[PDB]
Amino acid sequence: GSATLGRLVRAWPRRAAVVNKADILDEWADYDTLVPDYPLEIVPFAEHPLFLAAEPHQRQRVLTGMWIGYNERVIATEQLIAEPAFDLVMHGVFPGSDDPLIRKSVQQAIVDESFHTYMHMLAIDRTRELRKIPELVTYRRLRRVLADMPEQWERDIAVLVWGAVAETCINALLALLARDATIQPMHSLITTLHLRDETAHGSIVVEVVRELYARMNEQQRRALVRCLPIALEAFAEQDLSALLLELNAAGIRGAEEIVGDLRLVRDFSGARKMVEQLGLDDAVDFDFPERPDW
Amino acid sequence: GSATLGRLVRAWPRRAAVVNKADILDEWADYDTLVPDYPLEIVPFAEHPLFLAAEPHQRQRVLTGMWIGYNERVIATEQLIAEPAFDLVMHGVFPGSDDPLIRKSVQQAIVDESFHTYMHMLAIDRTRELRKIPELVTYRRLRRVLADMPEQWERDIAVLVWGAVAETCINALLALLARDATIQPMHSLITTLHLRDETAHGSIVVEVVRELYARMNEQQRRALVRCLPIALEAFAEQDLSALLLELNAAGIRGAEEIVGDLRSTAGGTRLVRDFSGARKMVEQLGLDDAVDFDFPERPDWSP
Repeated sequence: GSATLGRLVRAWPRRAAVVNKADILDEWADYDTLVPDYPLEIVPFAEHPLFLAAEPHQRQRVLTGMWIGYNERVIATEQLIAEPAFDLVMHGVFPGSDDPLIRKSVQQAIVDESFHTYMHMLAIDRTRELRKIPELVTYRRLRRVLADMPEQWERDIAVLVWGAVAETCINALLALLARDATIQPMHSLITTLHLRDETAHGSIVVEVVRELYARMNEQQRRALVRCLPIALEAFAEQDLSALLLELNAAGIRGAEEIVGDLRLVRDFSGARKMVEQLGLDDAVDFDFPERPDW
Repeated sequence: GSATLGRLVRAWPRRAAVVNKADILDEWADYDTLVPDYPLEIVPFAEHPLFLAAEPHQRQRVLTGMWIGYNERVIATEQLIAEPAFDLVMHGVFPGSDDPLIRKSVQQAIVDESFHTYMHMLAIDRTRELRKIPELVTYRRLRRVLADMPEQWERDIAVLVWGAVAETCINALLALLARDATIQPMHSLITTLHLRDETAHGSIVVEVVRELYARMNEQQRRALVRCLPIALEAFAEQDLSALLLELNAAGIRGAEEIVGDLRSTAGGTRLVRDFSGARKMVEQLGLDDAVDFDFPERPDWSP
């Protein structure tokens, strides 16, 4: 059995956010309204003259809004992309998925994603309380690939690939929020805890997908190589529709102009590994972006 | 919001099996092969002449297969029935289900179910390795009901009710294996942890279903009322097809004759699910008299 999987399975009790910070709720103890919810320098339009010309409380509303919006996207991703890929691995629908080490490592990740959703949901609800307060462009794609596949087995591949990519391509905001010493300490803790788990999830996915693919027959093998670039591009795309809603919700005049001038890349390093591990360096038409410093 | 739910949600970090025994894998460290996987005391047909006429290793094969089959059904019930009901609540498909407290309680329970599936899966795999080793009837009944409902809103109700019955009506094997000192210590530990979690889940389901039912439109209310007896009877039904297969695997002659009513141990201990919690749920809904179901007597072993 995979020695990486083995190591990650034995290490899970010491590493996992769920085991070690289940009492995340408590972190809103000695609360300070005086710290912002989101870092200014990570906001795409932070420097726009129509933004900077908004009133202090308007800007602060936008930052709060985007902290919230980020948690909503995280939850959507786990529930709609990531978990379902893990679930399919656990339903035993792919050859080679009965292996006990795959079952252990993947089900631990399922526990992790459930707790991630809890952490982020708590963060939304606590923020909305203390601050007195749109479909993902990755899920919409997915729903449209599936709608044109008449056989279950092919939908299985698409779900699997979409989840694998989601789990190996780290959101810049996750790593940026984790290390930010200027925002609410519980915002950077939640994101740090999530990043710690997500690191192991990337290694896990690379192993599992390597094993399933080796054991996929041909309709499943060629299905997968087709799907990957469609999935990777979907996580590469940029829709600023969410930015527009946050701007309008804060009543920022010229919201459309700001977004218009706009017209944070994921760390595709894990998906690159996964491609090399599957031996597909030359077979997938995608231009892997330069690795970030985070 | 509900005081009871407030306290369950604050208790979850102290109480949850996932936080108490994440290192459950390590529990197989000084495994003793001589110690049985399942308690003979608890086997409905333990004293059948044909079960006694078998050889001792054949009876041990049956005991191990019964432990495995138990874990397999737990996993199926969680994956196919309990989680999908919790998942619907978290998707906001019911009026009033966007309550932060409801959301907190149900997402905590979802973390729990995911860990329960982990432990039971671990038990199967470790057992199958160390011993060198069909459709749930309740899910079959569910599928039939759903296949004949035209509208999503009504299938949502049905999924919700079936999930609530599963989570309020404690499996007898869960409670009896939990307290059993004669079997592998990891087996009684896993079921003790799951039992601790499940007791809280029953209380949570009662609060949540009451808050949801209160907010449902009239046809949703009517749908839930129709569904309850269907679910209660599905779960009051034990299937013997699995047992039958174990006996045959062990090579025991006259399997069909051996497996009788599975509703009692030979000593008289009740093996039907503890319907206590679903009775409380029906009361909280004000439905004691609108639901046509004869609840069995509460068993001594009830949580």
